[PDB]
Amino acid sequence: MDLKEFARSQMQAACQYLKEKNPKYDWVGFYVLEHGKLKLEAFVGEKTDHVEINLGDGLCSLAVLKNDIVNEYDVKSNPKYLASFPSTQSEIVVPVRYQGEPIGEIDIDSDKKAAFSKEDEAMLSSIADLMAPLVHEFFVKL
Amino acid sequence: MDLKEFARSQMQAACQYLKEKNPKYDWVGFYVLEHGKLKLEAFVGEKTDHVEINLGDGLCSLAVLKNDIVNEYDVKSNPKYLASFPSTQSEIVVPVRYQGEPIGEIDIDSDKKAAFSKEDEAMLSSIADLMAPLVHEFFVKLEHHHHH
Ligand SMILES: C[S@@](=O)CC[C@H](N)C(=O)O
Repeated sequence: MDLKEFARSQMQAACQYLKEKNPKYDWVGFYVLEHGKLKLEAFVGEKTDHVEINLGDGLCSLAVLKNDIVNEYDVKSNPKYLASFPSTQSEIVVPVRYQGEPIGEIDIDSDKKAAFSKEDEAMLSSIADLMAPLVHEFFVKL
Repeated sequence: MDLKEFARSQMQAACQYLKEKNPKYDWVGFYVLEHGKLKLEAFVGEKTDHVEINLGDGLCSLAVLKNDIVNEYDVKSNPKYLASFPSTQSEIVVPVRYQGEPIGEIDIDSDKKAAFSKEDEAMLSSIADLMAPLVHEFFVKLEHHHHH
């Protein structure tokens, strides 16, 4: 076995759990920072064209640059960003940290408007902390 | 908790990976310290009778009491310990630590003798460390009236 593949299977199980337990969560994935770029390493839902994201691009980049939650309750009334899927109406990006710094993120899309409450935020923050040591196996610094 | 149930599914997925990816690993479980006793919170394999374990003489206790890996190469030929399964010939218990202190463990049985090498030990220590926050969601400190 391998610690990277072990971490992948945990991150995959977490995506699966979050999707199955929350009716409104339509797509769930973990992006990790590798050589300055965000790379998708685990997900559940339909396939995304955006497997690698250069920074500056979107809610995904923004969560890492501000080092905080970005919760967009109406993706489609926000003329400064496009989701990856046409059905998506809200999206939340939660940072995963190592020694206080973002190394990755959990990214979730809902087909419903304003899907993510402040209670979702607190829970997802808690999950990000709990998964951090796992997600870190994928981090490759600049 | 929603988080406890999330943690339990992570631990469960970890036991499944451990058992599927390692041919000698026949039973995998996470025991967690809850009010000063070990409680099995996730496992893959055959049912065990040892769901709650008082701090005692077994390998499961030893890892927590010594705070170190306990690796029995030959269970049947150790007349001081009994396994949970008659097929077991080797067993390793790896402490799960949170802030330097043991809060639980990973217990693995093999039907083969001397199943657990130094490589296994080191990989399982790493695994235990990566899983610790999650196992910690089940951790509960023993608190008696006289403590405060
Ligand atoms: C795969 S999709 O959830 C990633 C792109 C993200 N919507 C963004 O706004 O950055």
